[PDB]
Amino acid sequence: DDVPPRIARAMENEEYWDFDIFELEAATHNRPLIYLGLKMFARFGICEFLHCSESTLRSWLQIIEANYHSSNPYHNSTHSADVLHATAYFLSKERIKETLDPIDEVAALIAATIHDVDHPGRTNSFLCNAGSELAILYNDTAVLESHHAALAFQLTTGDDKCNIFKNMERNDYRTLRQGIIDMVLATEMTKHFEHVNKFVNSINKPLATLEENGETDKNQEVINTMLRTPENRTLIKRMLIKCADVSNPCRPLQYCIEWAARISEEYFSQTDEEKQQGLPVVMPVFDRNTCSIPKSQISFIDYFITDMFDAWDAFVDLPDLMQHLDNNFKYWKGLDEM
Ligand SMILES: C[C@@H](c1cc(OCC(F)F)ccn1)n1cnc2c(N)nc(Cl)nc21
Ligand SMILES: [Mg+2]
Ligand SMILES: [Zn+2]
Repeated sequence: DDVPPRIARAMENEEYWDFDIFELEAATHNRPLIYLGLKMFARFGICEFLHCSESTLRSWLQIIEANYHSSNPYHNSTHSADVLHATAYFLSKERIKETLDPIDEVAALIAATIHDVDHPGRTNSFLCNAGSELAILYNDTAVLESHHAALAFQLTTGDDKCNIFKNMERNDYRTLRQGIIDMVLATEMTKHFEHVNKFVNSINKPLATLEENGETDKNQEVINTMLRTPENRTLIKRMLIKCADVSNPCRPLQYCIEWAARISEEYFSQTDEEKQQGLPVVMPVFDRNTCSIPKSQISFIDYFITDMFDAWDAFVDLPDLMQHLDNNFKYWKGLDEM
């Protein structure tokens, strides 16, 4: 409502995939998550669902955004706004709209918003090796992933001005809470192929068998019955949050390159401190004095992204992302020049 001009225009084409998140970031002065959050939450009707006022939502968006680190190149409020944008975009897709229910839409949007809150610009392994208080607290197991959700619920429920969950039913909140916790914990690296295997085997292969057999009215209910089961809806939520979290290789070229530099700069900054303090180098290839970012991005896309978005694309149909993925992959190849 009370929105300045440049920032209002910066959120013009926000249903579209080609959306300039950095123009929002620049216009908003490192506060894009509250501005993009209010519009997305209003579009998805989330406070109507949660029974909150706008004032509670504004206070909730500011306090969690405040706890994102400006110092971090990549892991800041603009990343989680970018992930919020990707999440909302996937929810808008026809497959996801008719598969998932209204409570999942709210879980995903909240989960995305908080998914890297108070990220220290460092990996879990670093925090275990460096002897961090979170590694002791979370027992070297999902250290950041547990911390993000835990802090996010510490900040939300601990103050009445921030508590967006206060006017809900107790049983509905527990269902929504478990949905958020599951999707925030689903973002960890170590369980990548665990979650991707499940998605191809549980959803795509059975769905391919159904389309292979035919496409009758009765067969359509069996496809709906299979996917809409609570077990498979969780599997889709995990694949959605994971794809949103690493959607930057599938962006318009200018955004892809910016995102690649930011995360590259983080990993170099960690590598400097690993060398400096006298720690074991968990990420040796990501050094500022030896890493080819164009080669690393090719390897990143090959090892994780391509198979993941292949499964996710088959399900949702994301031609623009795949068309952008191929274009960026060819650009990163093109920087050989000798
Ligand atoms: C956050 C970080 C990341 C993502 C990972 O993804 C593997 C799986 F989740 F897809 C694994 C480890 N770290 N990450 C996000 N975007 C990234 C990108 N373009 N390149 C790299 Cl080298 N790491 C990225
Ligand atoms: Mg994370
Ligand atoms: Zn993340």
